[PDB]
Amino acid sequence: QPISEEEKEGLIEMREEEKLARDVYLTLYNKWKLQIFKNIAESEQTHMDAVKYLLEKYNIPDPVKNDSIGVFSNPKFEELYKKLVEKGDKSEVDALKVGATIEDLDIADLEKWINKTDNEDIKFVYENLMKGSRNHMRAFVRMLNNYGSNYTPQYISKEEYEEIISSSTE
Amino acid sequence: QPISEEEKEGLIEMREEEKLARDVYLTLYNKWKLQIFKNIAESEQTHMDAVKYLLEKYNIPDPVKNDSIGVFSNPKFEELYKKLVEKGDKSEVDALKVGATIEDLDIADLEKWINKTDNEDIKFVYENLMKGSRNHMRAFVRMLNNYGSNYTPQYISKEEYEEIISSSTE
Ligand SMILES: [Zn+2]
Ligand SMILES: [Zn+2]
Ligand SMILES: [Zn+2]
Ligand SMILES: [Zn+2]
Repeated sequence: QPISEEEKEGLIEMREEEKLARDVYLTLYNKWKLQIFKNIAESEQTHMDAVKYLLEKYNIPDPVKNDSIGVFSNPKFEELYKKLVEKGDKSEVDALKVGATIEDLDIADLEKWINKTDNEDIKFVYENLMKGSRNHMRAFVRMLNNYGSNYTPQYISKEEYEEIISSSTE
Repeated sequence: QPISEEEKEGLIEMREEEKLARDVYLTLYNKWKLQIFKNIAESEQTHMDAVKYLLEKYNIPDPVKNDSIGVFSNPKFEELYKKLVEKGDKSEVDALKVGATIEDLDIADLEKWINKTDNEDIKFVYENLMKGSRNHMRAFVRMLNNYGSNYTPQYISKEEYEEIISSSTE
């Protein structure tokens, strides 16, 4: 029941991964003004706060030294932020696909970390986060459907992607 | 008294230059929490709005399609935003020097554009903006002085820099 360095590394990654979702969705909201990005950004702020509560619980240094949109300590996220906002700027459909894409990445990463921890505190937050992301994914894809488009998964398997989109809400 | 294409190009540049100041100062405020960046960011929002009123007056397409921090249509500003936030992240003194630096650039550019226009509407906004920037410059440099530092001008001349800092407020 003490936390391991590995479990700390997971929380540090997820704290900024939820920020990546929040910041890309804010940025795309300011561009396209589709309410889904505003709504889900707020949910990502909730998710960020959930990770932060665990960071504080274990007195782990918060990787978010600057809450400004686009700012990250781990450059994998700074890179993804730049990549994804450039793709999302092209059209409403490209922005919705970027939404699905971030949810796809986040679900895959949440599974990765869930599987490395036996910690009831941590597992619980991750499960809740994953339930959230599956709902975000369903929301983005349904919106892509309204535009006569769809989504091809990149990080999660085809099979898990189909199980997410063929079900209702959690 | 009609506006020229050249005068339009000036307003389009300044609209995003004031955004550059605003966004860098927001970003540095979120990092360092020095009240000067919050205070002056608000002034830059006022300046942004002043340019926007002229853009609307002449129905010039606003270059700001996305108000999110860090987002620019003219890449000279996207580049300066990245350069300057990286420099400002290093220390409080480096952030204050970045403040002075943006004010320096903005004053030089405002002089450039002021000198290309006979338009009373435009000249007036630019003069007001310049009075603002000179006040921001004095505020940043005084803060650098509190940290035992100072500022070397990059864009304006030494002589105009000395005339700004040796005077009181406008
Ligand atoms: Zn999330
Ligand atoms: Zn999400
Ligand atoms: Zn200004
Ligand atoms: Zn200024």
